Amino acid sequence: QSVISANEIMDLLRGMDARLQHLEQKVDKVLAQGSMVTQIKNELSTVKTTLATIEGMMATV
Amino acid sequence: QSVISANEIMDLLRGMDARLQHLEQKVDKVLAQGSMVTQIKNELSTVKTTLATIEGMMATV
Amino acid sequence: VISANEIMDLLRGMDARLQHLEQKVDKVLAQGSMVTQIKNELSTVKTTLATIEGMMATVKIMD
Amino acid sequence: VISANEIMDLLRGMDARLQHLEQKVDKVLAQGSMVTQIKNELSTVKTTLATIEGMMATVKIMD
Repeated sequence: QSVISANEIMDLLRGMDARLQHLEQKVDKVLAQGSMVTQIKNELSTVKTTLATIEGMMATV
Repeated sequence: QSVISANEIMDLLRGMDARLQHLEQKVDKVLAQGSMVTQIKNELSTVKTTLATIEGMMATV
Repeated sequence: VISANEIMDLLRGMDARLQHLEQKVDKVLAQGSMVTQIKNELSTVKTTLATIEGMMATVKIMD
Repeated sequence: VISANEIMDLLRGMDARLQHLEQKVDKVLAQGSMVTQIKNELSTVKTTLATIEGMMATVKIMD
């Protein structure tokens, strides 16, 4: 024992390191997803401005 | 006609304004979702640091 | 020149696309229930690991 | 003092929670297909509306 126990604990820790690295790769992908939600928000602002111009047009024939 | 057509077009435009405002409220909510993905990413960094300390501990008994 | 009827048709098309966009945004939103769970579960892991680190450490303290 | 076995049990618990976290992150990721569609569909609406604005406007130009 003694060294055996520490080796077995170390094996759990390394397996968890690997999980964490996989989680980080996945979460990075979700973050990239978020950056286009940010672009979607921008596009919305632009669409509103365009509608308002068209509305001004329609109001004056 | 003439004024009728412009009124009918204006009705479409206003309906689209309302849709845009609803879309903005929803997209704002997705953006808030994203801000906790950002917190999740942070928590991951911290967990890794904690595992590394525990690993140092286990390496020296 | 463009006709009023053609304008109405194009706007009606746009309005349909916005609605369909809206439906998809709704489905993404419905995932929030999940992102919150992820945050809370990860937070539990974080706190627990840090606690374990502390339990393992030898602390010397006097009265 | 804490025992090696107790440490192994707690770590095994944490490892299970990470896995379950991972499953949930995977489900959120699978939504990307949807966020991209939203971006592309909104972009079409944006471009089309701006185009319509231009079609409606009277433009004077000479050779």
